Amino acid sequence: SHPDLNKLLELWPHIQEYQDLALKHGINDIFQDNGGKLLQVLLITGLTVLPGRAGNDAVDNAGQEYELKSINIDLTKGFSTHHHMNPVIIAKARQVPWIFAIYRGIAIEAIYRLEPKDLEFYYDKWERKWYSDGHKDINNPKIPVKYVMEHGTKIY
Amino acid sequence: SHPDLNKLLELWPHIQEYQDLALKHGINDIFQDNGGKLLQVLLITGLTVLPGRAGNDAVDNAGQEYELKSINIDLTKGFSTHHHMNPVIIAKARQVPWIFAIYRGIAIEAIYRLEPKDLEFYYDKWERKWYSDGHKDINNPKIPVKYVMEHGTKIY
DNA sequence: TGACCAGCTGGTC
DNA sequence: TGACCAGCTGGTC
Repeated sequence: SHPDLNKLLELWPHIQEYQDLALKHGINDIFQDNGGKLLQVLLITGLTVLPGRAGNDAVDNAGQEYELKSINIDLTKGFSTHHHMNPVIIAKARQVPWIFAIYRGIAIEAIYRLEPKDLEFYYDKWERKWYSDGHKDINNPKIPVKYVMEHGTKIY
Repeated sequence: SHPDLNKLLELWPHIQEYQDLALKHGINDIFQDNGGKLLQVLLITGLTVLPGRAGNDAVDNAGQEYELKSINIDLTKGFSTHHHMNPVIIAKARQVPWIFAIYRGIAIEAIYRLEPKDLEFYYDKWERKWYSDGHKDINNPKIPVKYVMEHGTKIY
């Protein structure tokens, strides 16, 4: 074993407390799919993830659905979307507003909200390309951070 | 904001410490790709991650490469592999041994090691199907936890 | 930019 | 079991 293991065990009970808090709010694993980050976004905005959901999508008090995305700006400048983008995937996205959280490693920096109308620009681009390519799935096209900051409404 | 934000605020400094420890050992984000669990496996085994690596791969003091996988036994009983399994991916996997970490939530239970010879049973099953099926990719075929326990060497 | 490449897993009958 | 059904992202130019 490595020497740092002693530090790990010392921090552990606190990490378990975090996992417990996450469980209390519908998140089963803080170590996958940005789980530990999703929790922070939910408590700041007041949104909720329901049991039986399909991924990182949430609802507010009035029942409105939202798609949540996170980026680490210390590494990249474009938000990931789907590793197999096509019209069926886009169809799931079209009607709901998106919530974009910006992170500096682990420190939350800002949160933006974009409406479907502010995103049609990209849906049209991807759809237009999918056809041209002979119906080839697009491997993870990106949405630029600058675009989000310029067209969206800052809520944090 | 939810009243529980206050508790998150209390736990935060400890969470940042854990991310700092992970960063020192080559892990950029503890909340994705099982990063926070991977750190634990590395500290127990003494393995290290290679800068500019491809996935959760590590090496020992002699330069031997390993493939590391993790599973949450409370939720599921089959280890994930690759979302688009094919002969190209199988070629990579064939040369190295695999380390399998078993977890009950975030509590580590055991770690087993399988050699290329021990996995060949599955490699042939997959490769045959790919050739038979008309060269179509297999969507995340699983390796049962029972198989790992019965053909593996317990390391922890 | 955008366009090309790549990684980590849970759930079901 | 096997064979399906799905999710979350980073990285280079």
